Amino acid sequence: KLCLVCSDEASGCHYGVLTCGSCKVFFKRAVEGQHNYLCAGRNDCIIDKIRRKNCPACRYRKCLQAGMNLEARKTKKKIK
Ligand SMILES: [Zn+2]
Ligand SMILES: [Zn+2]
Repeated sequence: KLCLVCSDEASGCHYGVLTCGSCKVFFKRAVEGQHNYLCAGRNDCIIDKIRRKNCPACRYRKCLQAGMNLEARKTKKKIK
């Protein structure tokens, strides 16, 4: 039911894991601009619906932690 990064209701399977549409596009836009996200804190920001925008670094590390990857979407559009 819930996005694995930010805990809002999931929308589907994107880049291998169950996510909302918002984290789908964050991650898409992150790997396309290869952004230098750094965390001003101690890498322990809460990532939830209200706070996810506060620290793209910490939200980025969560997608990785939850196992998103560009490898999944490439292969899934080739299988199709
Ligand atoms: Zn999310
Ligand atoms: Zn942070």
